[PDB]
This record gives sequence, C-alpha cells and structure tokens, in this order.
Amino acid sequence: ISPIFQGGSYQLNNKSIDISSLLLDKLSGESQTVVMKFKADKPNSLQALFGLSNSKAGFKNNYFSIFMRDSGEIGVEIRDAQKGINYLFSRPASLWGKHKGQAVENTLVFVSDSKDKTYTMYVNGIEVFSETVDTFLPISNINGIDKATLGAVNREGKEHYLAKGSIDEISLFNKAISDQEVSTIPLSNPFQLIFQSGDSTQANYFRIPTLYTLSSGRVLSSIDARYGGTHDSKSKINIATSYSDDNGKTWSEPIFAMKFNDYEEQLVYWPRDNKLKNSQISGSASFIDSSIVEDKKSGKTILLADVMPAGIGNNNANKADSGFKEINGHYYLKLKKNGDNDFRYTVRENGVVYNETTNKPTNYTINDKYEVLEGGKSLTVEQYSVDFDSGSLRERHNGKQVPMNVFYKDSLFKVTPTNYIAMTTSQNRGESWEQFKLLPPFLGEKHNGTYLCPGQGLALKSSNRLIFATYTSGELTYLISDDSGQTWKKSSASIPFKNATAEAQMVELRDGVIRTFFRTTTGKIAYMTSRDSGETWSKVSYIDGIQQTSYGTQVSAIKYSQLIDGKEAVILSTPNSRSGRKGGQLVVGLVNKEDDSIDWKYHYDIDLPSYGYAYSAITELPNHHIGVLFEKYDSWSRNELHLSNVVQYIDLEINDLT
Ligand SMILES: NCCCS(=O)(=O)O
Repeated sequence: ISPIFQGGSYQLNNKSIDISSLLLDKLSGESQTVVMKFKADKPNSLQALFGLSNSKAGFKNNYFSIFMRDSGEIGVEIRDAQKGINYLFSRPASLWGKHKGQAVENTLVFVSDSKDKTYTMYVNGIEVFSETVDTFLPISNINGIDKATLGAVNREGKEHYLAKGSIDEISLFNKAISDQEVSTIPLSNPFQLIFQSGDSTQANYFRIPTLYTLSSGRVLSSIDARYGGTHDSKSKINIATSYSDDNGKTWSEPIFAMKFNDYEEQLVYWPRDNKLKNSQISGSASFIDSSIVEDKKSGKTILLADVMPAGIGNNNANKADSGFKEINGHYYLKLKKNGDNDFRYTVRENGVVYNETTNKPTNYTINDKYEVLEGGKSLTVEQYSVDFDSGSLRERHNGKQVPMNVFYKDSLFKVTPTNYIAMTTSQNRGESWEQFKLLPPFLGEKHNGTYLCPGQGLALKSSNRLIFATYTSGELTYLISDDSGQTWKKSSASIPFKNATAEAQMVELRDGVIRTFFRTTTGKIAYMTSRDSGETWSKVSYIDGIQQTSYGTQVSAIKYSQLIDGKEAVILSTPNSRSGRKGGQLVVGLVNKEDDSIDWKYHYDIDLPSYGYAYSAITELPNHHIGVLFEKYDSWSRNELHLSNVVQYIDLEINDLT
C-alpha cells in the first residue's frame, strides 16, 4: 500500500535536512515502516540517517533515530524520558560502503510493529535484528515530537550525530509491512549469498569459505556450517558445499561434505549479550576448517577438514597424542570402551575392533561411517538438541535415535579426545561426497594431528602431485600425494614461530616452483618457496606493504592465468589493517622472472578500510573474472559474534583491480 511520505536525492553533507512539515502530520497509528536507500562511502564515526525528535529544552532524550557507525554497524534508538524507555537495537557489520570504487546503494527496511510489539531491521535483504518488547513504544508516539530530520537528530535545537552521505530514496508507511512484502522491495546489492540462514544446512551461521575452479568449469565452494553461533570447535559444525555452473551467477542448494548427527541440525538464534554470548555447544562432535583440490588423473574432487570428537576443540584437545597406536609401522585408531579408564582397543583392517589387552578381535566392528556395529547390527544413541528456554544453554536428549559413532559423547567406544584430519572425495564434482576417511598421523604416535590450512590445496600443473598445507608448532607440514589422495607423506618446513596459527596457501609461480603465503604472529604475511614441487622449502621472508594484526588472519592466493602488464601475476586476498580484521584488499603482484621476487603493484580495496573483512577465498572463474567469497565482518572481535549472512560473494574483473 501507498507511502504516507516519499522523497529522494537528499545530500547529507554534515548538515541536517528538515522534513517536519512534509512528514510529521502524515504519521498516524502505532505501526510504521521506513524504507530508505542510502549511500555512505565516507561516513562519520557515528551518524544518524533519520530522526524524529522532541527538539525542545529538557527533552534531549525523547527521540527515534536510525543510525550507523563507520564500522558498518546499523541500529535504532527509541527514547522517551516520560515513559522511562531507552531502547537501542543494532547489529555490527550490516552495511556496504563501496564496490568497484563506487558508493553502494544500501536498502534499509525498518519495521515497527505495535501488534506484535516487535522492531525489525533489514539491510540489503538481510534481517539484521528482530526485537520483541514487553512495553512497546511507537516511533511517533514519543512525547512532544516536533521534528523530522534527515542526517542528524535535533536535540534541544542542535544538530546531533551529523551525517555524511546521501539518501537517494526514503519512504514511510503507516503500516508494519509483512516479511513477504519486504521480500518484494528491489535491492541494489553488490554481493550475493551462496550459503545463508535458513538454507538446506539449517545452520544460522557460517565461517571459513573456500572456492575452487574445477576443470569442467564448475566452481565449487566449501564452508563451515556452524550451528552454535560462530564459535570455533568445540561446537556443532558440519562442512557444506555448493557449486556454480554459470561463472558464479547462481549456486546450488548446499549439501554436506562432512556431517555428524549426534546433535540435531538446528537453526538457532545465538544470544549476543555479554552474559550469554560465550555459550558454547559442549557435547557435540564437529568438523572445522576445510580445503579443496581437484585431481587431474582420477578426475575426483578431494576435500579435507579437521575432525573433533564430542566436546573437543583446539583449546582442550589432547596435545601429545595422535589418537592412533603404531604397530609395525602401521597406525590404528585407538578406542576406549564404556567403563574403562584407558584405551584398550584399536580399529584394524575391515573395521575389526581389536582388544589390545587380550590381543584378540571382539564382536564389534567399525563401519565406513565410523559407526559401531555389534555382530553386524547397528548400535544407536539418542540425539541431542539445544535450547535457551531455561535462560541459559541446555543440551538435552530429543527422543531420536541415530547410528552410534565413535566420535560421539554417548558412544560405547570413543576415540581419543584430540584433533584429527579427515578426507572425503566426490566423483561427480560436488553432487555427493563419500564417507570421510581419517588421515594417518604424520609426526608420530605421541604428536597430535596437524591443523589443515583452510582454502585450496594445490594441484601441480605438470604432474599428478597434490599438496595440502597444514601447520603445527614450529612448522608448516605439507601433505603430499602422488596417487590421487590414496597415500600421503609429509614435507616439514621449519618456520620461526612457536604456537602460530600459520594458515598457509600456495601458488605455483611456474612448473615445480611453489610459493606459500602464510599467517604469522608478526603483523606481516610471510612466505617461503619450493623449487622441487614441495620436497624442500626455502627460509621464511615477509611481505612489506600489507599489515595484519598481531594475531593475524588467513590469506588466500591464486596464480592468475593471464599476464598483467606483460608479467606473470599472483593475487592475494587479505585484510590490510594493523588494528582489526577490516580493510579488505585484493593485492596484485607481478613476478620478476629473474629471481621470482614479486612486486606488489596494485591494491584493490574491497570496501572501506574500516568495514570488516576476515577469512577469504578467491578463485579465477572460467571467464577470467575473479570470484571472492569472504567473511564481511571482524570474525576476531568479541562484539561481532553470531552474525547472520556476513559471508558474502562478489564478482570482479582484473580491470577493477588495476
Ligand atoms: N581457523 C582457526 C582459527 C580461527 S580464528 O583465527 O580464531 O578466527
């Protein structure tokens, strides 16, 4: 239905625009919708886009405002001192600033619903908050409202929260429009979603994107589908995949590459308040940090990820235990049975559960899905679900039976509580995935598994060699296969770091010459070089010209297929910031053929230096465009946890970058 007010092309240049006479006497009833299309590519630190206020002496705290911050945060205030109400609702990382050098038109829809007593904010087609209150306050029923303002809030006659930006369209309605109606408002988004809340994964959150271009032209993506908010393991996390057959324009409904079922796939709104935001699913098994590669010989797609048994993450993983027993140079998965104090069992060939104390097989076998069988019969456990109904996190049996898995909390036989690496493969380029297999230990019986570097593995162009980077304390540990991922060996490369999250990604500069770029603890991205297809590695150097935080962020990297300025080119994707995970860039490097040094010549700013940018994935699309799927928020910040739909995809051309 019709707007009660519609206006457009307002410039906000640190000077508010009064629209009181046009708008105020049109406001009626207690439910309102505001639709606003606006740009702000050089915002002030904190600025209001729209205000309704009592501008009179003594009523400073009687106003409604829609505001934003230069962090990309959006929100509203709804205040009335006489009613003793001061509502503030917001969500960080909700905005775009610029795309390809041009200011992005954001589409904001705020719904104020008196019947449901609920305030709801959408930006660019994404619901960023929905808040129900006991005492509802209609936005134009604030005591003494006498001003409607764009680009500030009028308090006691003065301009507060002055904005820099533009409002190209603003409309208001004397109605709380439905979610359906909202879905019909046209958008001008510079991005698309591949994985999103409410899709087939039923995870409300995602982290750790990957992208890889397959030989058929299909582009494949993997990701952590994270259920218990955005926390790393321990949690419930599955690995999901989606592909595009039209150069990234459209993407398939996701399927799982790796999943556990000890806990239900629940789409949950994780609390963001300071008291509860660190609530963590503590009894679920999970997968985390995936990586993809394609094998020329078999044609298979290979996907690796870390695996965590129930309640396990990096923080509490048994270090100094691989979880395997070594026997005659062969490694067998250890198991502990209900009631025992030690691990007295192993998993041998054909999944036979073997008793180590009495050196004989049992009537138990482990199938191909790491599920427990007794006499060929499937054992089961009861599934858990989570809720916050009690006012805090509970994990409780839900009445459903699922196959009993050795990675589960309720299992008869349980693996060592430490981290593993698993592998799965697809024979149809991402349409389905095999049951996962555990990789063996590479650094000994009594060393925990290395940590997979999320992103792409490396398929050497002139041989059948496949390489996956991993890391542990003191080194990068490259996993190398020459037989389609059937057998792996390691190649250790010392780095001058203890306890670094040394997430590494590789590019082949030329045949047999690999440069690996990796995260460090120094505030600088490091690199090392191999010239024998990964057998040996150079000492470590650093890139100047890009800054990271002390704790660092994953960097993604590819070798571009086409020459640029007549030179071989590498493209890096990373935040460029010493302060947080923000200031996303693609950095184009040109290779110097005389020494393989790289001149970082072009820096492309993905969005504003202050807008969030964290883990990232890049790939050269079949049409030579660049696809970027990235965390568009600060995934380190304790203030930006548990945000929906912030992993986003964009398409760029090389000319945009240069
Ligand atoms: N991938 C393991 C480290 C994730 S994070 O650096 O804490 O965001």
